[PDB]
Amino acid sequence: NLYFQSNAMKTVTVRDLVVGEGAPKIIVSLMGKTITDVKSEALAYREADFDILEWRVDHFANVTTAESVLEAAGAIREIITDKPLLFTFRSAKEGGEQALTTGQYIDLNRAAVDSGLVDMIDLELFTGDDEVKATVGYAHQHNVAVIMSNHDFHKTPAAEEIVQRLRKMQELGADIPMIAVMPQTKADVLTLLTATVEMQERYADRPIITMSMSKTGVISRLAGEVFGSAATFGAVKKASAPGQISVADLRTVLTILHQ
Amino acid sequence: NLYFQSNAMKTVTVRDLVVGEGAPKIIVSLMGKTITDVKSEALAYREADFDILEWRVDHFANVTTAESVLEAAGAIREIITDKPLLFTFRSAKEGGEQALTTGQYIDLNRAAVDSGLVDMIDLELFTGDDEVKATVGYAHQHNVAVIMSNHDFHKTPAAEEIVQRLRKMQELGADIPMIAVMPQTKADVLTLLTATVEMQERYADRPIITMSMSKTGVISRLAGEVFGSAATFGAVKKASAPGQISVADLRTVLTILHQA
Ligand SMILES: O=C(O)[C@]1(O)C[C@@H](O)[C@@H](O)[C@H](O)C1
Ligand SMILES: O=C(O)[C@]1(O)C[C@@H](O)[C@@H](O)[C@H](O)C1
Repeated sequence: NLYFQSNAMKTVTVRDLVVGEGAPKIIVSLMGKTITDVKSEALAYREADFDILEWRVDHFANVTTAESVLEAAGAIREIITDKPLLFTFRSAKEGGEQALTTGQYIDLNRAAVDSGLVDMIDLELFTGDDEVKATVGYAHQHNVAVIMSNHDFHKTPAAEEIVQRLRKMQELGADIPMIAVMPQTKADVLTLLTATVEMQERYADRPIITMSMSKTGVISRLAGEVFGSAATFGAVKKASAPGQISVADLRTVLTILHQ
Repeated sequence: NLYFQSNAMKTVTVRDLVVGEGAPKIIVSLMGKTITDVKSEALAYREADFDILEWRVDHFANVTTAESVLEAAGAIREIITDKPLLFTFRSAKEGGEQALTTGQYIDLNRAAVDSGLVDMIDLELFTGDDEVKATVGYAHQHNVAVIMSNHDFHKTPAAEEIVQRLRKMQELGADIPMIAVMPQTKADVLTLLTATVEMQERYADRPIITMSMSKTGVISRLAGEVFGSAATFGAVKKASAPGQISVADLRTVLTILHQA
């Protein structure tokens, strides 16, 4: 593996895909419980118009069996050969389906990095500063990029707190800081957009991904080009988080806004 | 004429079109210099998918000749018979093509109200409280609804000032307060949306229309359903203000956003 990054241009290039330039990139989540479910999903996804494939490993039943994880990743790579693969174990507390100890989670991500089968890994900021920082370094030594993430499924923190978290992710070495928050009011949606603008304009030297979840926050998933979110999640069959619209509708809006 | 308005439901119903309910309504602007132009545009516009037809009277060369204005309004009504017609003389300082004295402007709108050919008129807030309140009263006596408008083509005032102007329009009797501002930064676009939300949630007992102009503010023309702007302007072939996108693309996005 080998990816490129330009601090000056605020871009990260994985498999020829230039993140942080032009229209926002579409990410879709693959969720399969077993290895054949993963194969079936990968086959169905092959035709969808997305840019990055996220494997939601927390949906995989045999996540604690090293060989099963490798077989699943290999199966995805054999079916989806030309697009960046992002390895994401999303913890239950942050919107996921299972929970691992810190040691298991870190070991899991290290094994994914070692496999050479994934282009990117997701690391949750709140896992711990030292553990996260060591794992970012480890990923980079193997030419694997890192999307560092944080989520709040109940509320939207103040704009300044959102900005400080995104800056913290940069500090720890994240290639692409990412934050997802839940609006309780319309103003909360604007708060997330305000933080996106402030971060991207005054502190960022790389791409960032932000979103206000739920139907109320969907505009944050569409207006990335103007406000500064480099990527956005769409749904193929079903949503991996509240607020995502179909990949087809997402592409339609991104194209209309790019022109 | 006769239009309905429900303060409790925050709607205004003109020609069976319920403004303030469901997806935002699309307004397009007809901009002809002469009768030929006005007629040609009306015929072409008949093919477009829009809800309200705005006649930008400030683009009309014979705007000071009563009979010409009447002939043009009649021509538009003959062609577009199923959509509300909004009569708008936009002054040069607020983005228009001509300028009239206060007297000429008030007389122009009273004559438009008298004609029975237009469903709505646009009245600029900065025309003065006395003249504006009197003219709103006049339109209502004739069953003509009023969109009261304000524009700032150089900057975006603070949200608090934006809200103050929208509340003032409401106080003056405007059926639909409307404001258009120009962003100098990305934050300015969000400031306009902040004001929209605050007005619609805390003070409005009727629909409002808001927009942040330019390509930078285009999101304010698309997300009216979630933030609280009841209508949005699209372009048929030429934009009547910076930031408008094609009517076809506008409807496409509004529909996607309205989807359950
Ligand atoms: O689109 C979102 O809001 C997501 O929550 C973003 C990120 O957390 C992904 O890992 C999820 O699968 C979806
Ligand atoms: O879409 C706009 O920004 C407009 O300026 C809104 C309103 O002022 C109309 O009268 C114009 O024709 C267009």
